[PDB]
Amino acid sequence: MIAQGQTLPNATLSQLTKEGMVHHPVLELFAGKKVVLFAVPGAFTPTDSEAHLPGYIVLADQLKAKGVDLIASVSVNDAFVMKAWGEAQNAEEILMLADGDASFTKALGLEMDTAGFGGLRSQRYAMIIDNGVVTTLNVEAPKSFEVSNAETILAALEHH
Amino acid sequence: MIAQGQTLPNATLSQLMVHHPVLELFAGKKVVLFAVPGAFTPTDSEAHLPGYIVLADQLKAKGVDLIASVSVNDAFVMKAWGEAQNAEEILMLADGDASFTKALGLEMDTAGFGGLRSQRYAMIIDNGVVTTLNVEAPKSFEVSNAETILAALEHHHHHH
Repeated sequence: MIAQGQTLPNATLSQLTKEGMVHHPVLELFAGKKVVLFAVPGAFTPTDSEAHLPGYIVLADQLKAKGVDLIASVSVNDAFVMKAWGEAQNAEEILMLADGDASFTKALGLEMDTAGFGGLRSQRYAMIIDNGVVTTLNVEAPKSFEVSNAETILAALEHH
Repeated sequence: MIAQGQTLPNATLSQLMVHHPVLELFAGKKVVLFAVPGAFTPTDSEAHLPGYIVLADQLKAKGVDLIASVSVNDAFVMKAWGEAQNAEEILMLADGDASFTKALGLEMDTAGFGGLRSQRYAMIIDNGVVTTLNVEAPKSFEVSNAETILAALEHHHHHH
């Protein structure tokens, strides 16, 4: 499992935009920025759609007011599902990133097996990333949602 | 791999949360089952699935009792996709870990898009017996569409 102080693996995350499908090198996309990245087990699922992602939508402005250049959600879903999920959630201020084959998630050691529900998915977590180095890392406990929410990240940014 | 004339494997498909066993779901019925590589993808959302929604009543008129769609997605995405598509007449089935698809030998590796997804195909299943199996060639869409399946049922209405 990745830990605070490590650089992100040289992995790719996909996004569907106007020019079309783009494969972002993570170490390029997050270079030189303060990034809040949070992961959900799957788009259109209850906790992610009713609590986790909405929490970051409502606090997006206050997060960026404390120096956050980029807020991004990642899930083990394809980019077409991620785009439709963000439009249904009005997540225009959140960068919706797809880890279709769970390769980025596997490289972080943060995968989990949902068996017949959805195969391999991401654990629920949230990170603060400064120029590619993981500065803070909040990984949820199984079946728990208390440390990866936007309010907890908001308090972490206030610290120093 | 499944072949024309065999029964289906004793697998389950999920719907929103019941785990339909396919040997019991399709028993005593003439079933049209078609598979897509993924919910919310362009071909599946703009051509394949809408083709069966439109021709649904015509298919039922030609003797099919049940029209089902299956994809390697979880049931929450499949339900959200069916509602966005207005597919109340279609039974949207989820094979979230590709177990049903791999049992048929019809899985394909989409790599980073991605993960294991289903090949595009269409089946006519008459009391558990796959009597027509139209598996597309790579990147092809000309044997699994609703019109082809409707055509394969016409000879049942001419008693030679």
